[PDB]
Amino acid sequence: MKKGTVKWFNAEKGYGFIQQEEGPDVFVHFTAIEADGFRTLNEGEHVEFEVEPGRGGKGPQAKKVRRI
Repeated sequence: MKKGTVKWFNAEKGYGFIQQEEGPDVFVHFTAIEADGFRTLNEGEHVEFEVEPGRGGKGPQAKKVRRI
C-alpha cells in the first residue's frame, strides 16, 4: 500500500496513474479503485494505491486505490 499524488486520471475512460515517493508511476483503473461511489480523482491530489504483480500491464497496478 503506497500513497502518492496523481499525475492524471481519465474518468471518461476509467484509468489513471499515481506517483509515490519511489519515483515511477503506477497503473490504475476503475477496476482497481477502492471507493464508495464516485471513483474519480483530481490531478495534483493525493491518493493511495496497492501495486500488484499480475494485475497491471506494466506489472505494478493499483489493486487497492484510495482517495486522499
